[PDB]
Amino acid sequence: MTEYKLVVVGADGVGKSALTIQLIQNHFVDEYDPTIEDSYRKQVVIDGETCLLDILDTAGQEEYSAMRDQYMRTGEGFLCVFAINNTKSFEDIHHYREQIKRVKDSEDVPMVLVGNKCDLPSRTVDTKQAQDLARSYGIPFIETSAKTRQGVDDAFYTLVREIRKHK
Ligand SMILES: Nc1nc2c(ncn2[C@@H]2O[C@H](COP(=O)(O)OP(=O)(O)CP(=O)(O)O)[C@@H](O)[C@H]2O)c(=O)[nH]1
Ligand SMILES: [Mg+2]
Repeated sequence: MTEYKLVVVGADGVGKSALTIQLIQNHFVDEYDPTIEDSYRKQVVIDGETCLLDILDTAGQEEYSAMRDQYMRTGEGFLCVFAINNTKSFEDIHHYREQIKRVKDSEDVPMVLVGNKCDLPSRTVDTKQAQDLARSYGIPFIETSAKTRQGVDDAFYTLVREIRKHK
């Protein structure tokens, strides 16, 4: 059975846990409970292949920033999440990407840029600007909503395809 080690990263509050819980449990968490580190092992069929997804839901709190090298070494693909209503979270993306590239000593690590909270009207990050950043990295970009489930399956399945396409 093919196993994929997915790691969800991004700033504190972007919706990493809500995205993961929506993918796995099909419901939206309204409450904000800061994550330390949670892991899920889930079986899914993607493109006719039975996949075992090992999903690591990480801490966005900068206080847990020394925990990152370990999961960056074991992780095969990274869901780099920002929120479309949080400009700082979009600027933090580059720091996450650089750190991943350094830990794995590679310019070609499977990644997907995710612009979450697309259900909200308070956008501060233009879709075109996010698309241009993803293009500069050579990675896919998808907008998602952990609330409506828009783009959620596509974001995780695209990351699996990036790990598989890189393999
Ligand atoms: N409207 C809307 N709210 C969202 C969405 N995703 C998450 N949220 C909300 O944002 C807040 C933080 O979500 P959460 O999933 O805990 O973010 P996180 O990135 O895991 C926080 P931490 O880094 O500390 O673990 C919660 O109030 C949650 O309901 C979304 O797509 N749309
Ligand atoms: Mg969380």
